[PDB]
Amino acid sequence: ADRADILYNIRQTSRPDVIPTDRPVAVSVSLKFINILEVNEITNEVDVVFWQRTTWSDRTLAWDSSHSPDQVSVPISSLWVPDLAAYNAISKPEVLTPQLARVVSDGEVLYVPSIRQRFSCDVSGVDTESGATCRIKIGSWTHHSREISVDPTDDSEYFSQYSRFEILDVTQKKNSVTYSCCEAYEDVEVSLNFRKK
Amino acid sequence: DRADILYNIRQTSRPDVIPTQRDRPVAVSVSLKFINILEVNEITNEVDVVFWQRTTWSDRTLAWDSSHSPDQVSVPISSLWVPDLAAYNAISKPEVLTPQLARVVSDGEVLYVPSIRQRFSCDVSGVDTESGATCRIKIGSWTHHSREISVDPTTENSDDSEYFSQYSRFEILDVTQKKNSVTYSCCPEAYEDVEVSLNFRKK
Amino acid sequence: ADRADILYNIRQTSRPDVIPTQRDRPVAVSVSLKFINILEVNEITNEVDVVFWQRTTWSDRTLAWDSSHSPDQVSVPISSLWVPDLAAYNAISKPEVLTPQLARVVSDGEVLYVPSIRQRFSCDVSGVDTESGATCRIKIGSWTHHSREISVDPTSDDSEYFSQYSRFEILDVTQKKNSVTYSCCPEAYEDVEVSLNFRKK
Amino acid sequence: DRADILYNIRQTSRPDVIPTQRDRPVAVSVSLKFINILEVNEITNEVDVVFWQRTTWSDRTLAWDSSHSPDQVSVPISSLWVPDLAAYNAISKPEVLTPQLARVVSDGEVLYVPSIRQRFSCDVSGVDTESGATCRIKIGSWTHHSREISVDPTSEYFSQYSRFEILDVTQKKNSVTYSCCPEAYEDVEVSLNFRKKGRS
Amino acid sequence: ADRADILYNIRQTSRPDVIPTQRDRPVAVSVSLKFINILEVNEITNEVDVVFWQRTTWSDRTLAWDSSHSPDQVSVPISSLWVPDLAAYNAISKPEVLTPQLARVVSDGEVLYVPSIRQRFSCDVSGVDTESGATCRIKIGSWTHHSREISVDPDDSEYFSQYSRFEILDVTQKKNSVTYSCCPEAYEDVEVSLNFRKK
Ligand SMILES: C[C@@H](c1ccc(C(F)(F)F)nc1)[S@@](C)(=O)=NC#N
Ligand SMILES: C[C@@H](c1ccc(C(F)(F)F)nc1)[S@@](C)(=O)=NC#N
Ligand SMILES: C[C@@H](c1ccc(C(F)(F)F)nc1)[S@@](C)(=O)=NC#N
Ligand SMILES: C[C@H](c1ccc(C(F)(F)F)nc1)[S@](C)(=O)=NC#N
Ligand SMILES: C[C@H](c1ccc(C(F)(F)F)nc1)[S@](C)(=O)=NC#N
Repeated sequence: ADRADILYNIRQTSRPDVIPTDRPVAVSVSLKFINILEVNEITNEVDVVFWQRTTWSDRTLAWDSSHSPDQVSVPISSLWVPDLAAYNAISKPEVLTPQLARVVSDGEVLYVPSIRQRFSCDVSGVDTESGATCRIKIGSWTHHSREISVDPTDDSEYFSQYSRFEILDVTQKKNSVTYSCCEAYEDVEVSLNFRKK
Repeated sequence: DRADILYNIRQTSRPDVIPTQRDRPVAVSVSLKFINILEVNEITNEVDVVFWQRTTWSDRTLAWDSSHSPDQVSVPISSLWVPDLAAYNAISKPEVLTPQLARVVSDGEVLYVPSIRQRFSCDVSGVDTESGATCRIKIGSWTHHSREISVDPTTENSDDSEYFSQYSRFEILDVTQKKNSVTYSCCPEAYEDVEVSLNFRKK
Repeated sequence: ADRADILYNIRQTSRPDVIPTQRDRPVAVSVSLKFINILEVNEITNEVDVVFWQRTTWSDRTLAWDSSHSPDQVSVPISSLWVPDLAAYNAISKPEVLTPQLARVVSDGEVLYVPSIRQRFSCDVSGVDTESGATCRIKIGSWTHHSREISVDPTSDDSEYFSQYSRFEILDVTQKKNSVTYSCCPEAYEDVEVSLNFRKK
Repeated sequence: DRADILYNIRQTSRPDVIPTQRDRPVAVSVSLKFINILEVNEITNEVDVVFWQRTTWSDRTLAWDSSHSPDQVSVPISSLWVPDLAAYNAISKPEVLTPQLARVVSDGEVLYVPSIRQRFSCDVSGVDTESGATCRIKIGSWTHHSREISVDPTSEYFSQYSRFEILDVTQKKNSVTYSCCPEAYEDVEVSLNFRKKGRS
Repeated sequence: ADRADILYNIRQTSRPDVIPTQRDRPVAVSVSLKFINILEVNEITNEVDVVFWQRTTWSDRTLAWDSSHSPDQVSVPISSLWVPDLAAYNAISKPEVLTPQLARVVSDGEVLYVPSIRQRFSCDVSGVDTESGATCRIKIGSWTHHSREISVDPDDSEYFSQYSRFEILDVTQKKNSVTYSCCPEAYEDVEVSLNFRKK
């Protein structure tokens, strides 16, 4: 089996519109901040660029790689992808990078889109020594905690040295929203502690 | 399993056909949850808002026996009929910020809650006073009259503190959602709408 | 026949890319702009940004069905229909369609399409801040069908439709037919000239 | 009838294949009619213009016997091969303002006239003087060299409401070898001589 | 065989979503930027808007055809071909492709793709109004193919607009190979250093 056969077999068994679950699909999400482009302390809005490292398992994709490549890049339109959204986004995610994921032969998927997006978050203290804490909430838009679970995994490693801002700290913790409109939806709450240089 | 449910939904779903049951109007429920007010122009009477547009209706063609299978799935809206709702006083296209998936329940109930950013022409006078501005947003079927689609509010009366970001430079005083009817001189029939009154002011 | 059968039959006989001429008469298209809002006016650059309902009607007899025991009207996505290739000659932006792209088809073949459009125009903005106002002329016609294939006809002060929250008020809208020969082509192209007389409140 | 002509065009039309006949280049004619000059920045040397790009070529794969049938139809350009023309000094994507339909004549001649709004990098110096600015716009095939596509050139529709007036438009042909490739690429250079109507 | 037959056969054998590696060798992708314009420079935000032709070449032997009796090159829409998933790591906008998305395929399988791209970057704009100028570094490589699947290898002002407010002093292109914390394998990039200043 070569890469074409692996992609062909992924298309036979992949159901892009069907969650590949008695138990939730465990989605891992971790943000690497690349840039903070604009901050508005009057409107409490920030424009950021981040790599959204997203992993999950889909065992329907698995193949025997004893005599064949054990990983391929696949367009995400061929795969089920978690319907993750930033709950406090005030613009559409601008995906800056090719929309390809890596599929490993055991069914593990890795997707790392570079996203530019505007958020509503607390920008107070951005001009002080201890900085602002901007919380970004990412979770399934339409799958509750029994269908999708979300778990978090240096902070400045890929952060642009040319930003007007610097990162003091990033903490990623698991949370839960119930709204009366819609059971409980799990999210990762990413606390970006940043200040002006 | 979920694949069978999605497959069967695609066999019977007709995305371009209103799913009327015995020639009754399709009863669409619409309720806006304001999340943010981004820009307000008192000179041009224009507001830019983000809201969750909670939308429900029934399509019994979708129904399935869930006695031994999941009773709900997430389905891309391109696989479903969706009501052709428009904001009659919008001055921009609805920007949908979220994945375009609806929940289908096994009895045929559909729930769709897109997060939308949209600009409106509405009354911004009083925004910098204690009693605030009242911006009315009119949402209804663009092309289905009252005998094909009926539109009802969920919650009539609310202050939306459940949903509205306290990081906005605006605060919400009151949201009232009431049913209305427009007849235009284009057409003899009436189009039903929900009129959402957003009472808000600058902090 | 139910609504699904009507849509199915419309897709069998509808030819979206073929002008539905009957016995090589032109397709009679009716066009009427109902101004909803005037959003930006620049007296220096002579540019206006407006929102209008472009009320468009025509007949396509290929669509007709027997409605004696069935609904006599349906909403159809415009991608399933032939639609006239109308363009605003003096537009300086693409038409931004704000509304769902569905038309109503009546069982005799009459089609009604009313998109809400936001669009920028190059037109005469002089006098906008005076009592008699500006007169901004918008020219709409078929882009590629001459007068033997498409005829365009108008169907007012527009107080029914125009937002009282605009900074502008409408004094008058007049819609008049024209027929122009262009240097590319020997045939005449029909247009409606819409004269929007408006001023600052 | 028109439906049969469109049906036959869809049988033989290859939108992704240049319709060269034997070894011969497809002869593309391009001529710009300027409609508006909207924004001019003399500091950045950038202009925003609206023009009707009159484009003609032959595709004999489309040709049909019109002795008993209409000799012309409007066809969506997605059903046709269209030359891959690009403005080399454009700094924005062409905004096509008009329905994307071409006229096909029964002998295979195609006429396509999109109304385009586009921003260019060009010489705006002199715009506020009597002699005006000369903005050169360079258009040619992006991926077909001179043996596959040849390009030849050929105020009437200019808006009276522009802040600018047109003094002169000249179109000349050029043929350039670029360091990517051993073959020559043809372009038309359109020289728009224009000036501000006001004082400064 | 005519051009229609060549396109038809390319569609039979082309797998647009499958990297055309031969026997576990990386696909050798060649990338070289020709700068056309520097449009907007913000010295406060360290952001620049540039236009460049991204000259991109690789081999895909699945596309090869016998050209003894037929043209040996055609223009093909890139949606019919595998194209390397190149990304500019320090871009802060999507690439705006200004040109028709057609590549040239030679009968031996060589592909040439030269999109004209307008894109905004986060890079060092300090010194732009001085004699030695700013150095804006643009980092391009495969987003999802590591060094064993894709390798990337590299006259500056030749196509640069004389009407820009900026002039180019120097362009250097160097190869790099980076391991990122997601993944055990190395990703290749070209780092393009654009040294420019205000006229
Ligand atoms: C090199 C980048 C990357 C690697 C792998 C993938 C994939 F597996 F998801 F396809 N996407 C992007 S990077 C720099 O964004 N890795 C990190 N962190
Ligand atoms: C009337 C316009 C027109 C005519 C013909 C065509 C076509 F043949 F390309 F379809 N398009 C536009 S106009 C005025 O733009 N033609 C000229 N000049
Ligand atoms: C002439 C241009 C060109 C040539 C060839 C190709 C192709 F083969 F990739 F399709 N694209 C564009 S140019 C001027 O942009 N090449 C260079 N430099
Ligand atoms: C409000 C959001 C949501 C939940 C459920 C649905 C459903 F209709 F698809 F079921 N759509 C949207 S959510 C996940 O609670 N967001 C937040 N914050
Ligand atoms: C004008 C609006 C409407 C009515 C009918 C049609 C159709 F026939 F083309 F389908 N489209 C739009 S409406 C609903 O009256 N506007 C509001 N306000």
